[PDB]
Amino acid sequence: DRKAVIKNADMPEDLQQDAIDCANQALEKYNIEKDIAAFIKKEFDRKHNPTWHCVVGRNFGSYVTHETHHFIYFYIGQVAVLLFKSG
Amino acid sequence: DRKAVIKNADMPEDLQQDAIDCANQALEKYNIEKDIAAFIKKEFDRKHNPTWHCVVGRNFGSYVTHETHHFIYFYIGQVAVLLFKSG
Repeated sequence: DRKAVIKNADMPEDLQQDAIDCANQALEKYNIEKDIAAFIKKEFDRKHNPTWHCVVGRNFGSYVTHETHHFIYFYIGQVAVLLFKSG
Repeated sequence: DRKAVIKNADMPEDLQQDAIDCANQALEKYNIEKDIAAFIKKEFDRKHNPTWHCVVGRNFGSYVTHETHHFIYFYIGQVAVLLFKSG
């Protein structure tokens, strides 16, 4: 549905697409940011192997160390989504 | 200086104290959330071994998988700080 604006990324494009689609689903299901983040993290552990970490919000900055090919940071509207596996 | 309100944690108390003191230093040095987060992450890699991840902001939710004894989530004012090593 909604268009994503990608800020930083390092993923195969099919995995990027899955991340954005997953976030859009989460945003439709939930308005509480903790629940949005949890839905996305859980979907990624289940479909794409553990362990992922997810942050969702309208006001945050981050500095994380990510595993190559397993990282995306994008916006849907005023909402930022950070989704990654650790390096 | 400033009092921290701890929301979730799993750290030795000396490491918790270092995390809060580090965040307070960061908040004094920087107003940009990315820079605050980066300062804290870098301090923790340097003093407490890599690799740490840090998120700082006034509006976010998260769901992450943390290594036992290496996790803290606390507030200073309206600012939340998430600092952890991955499980």
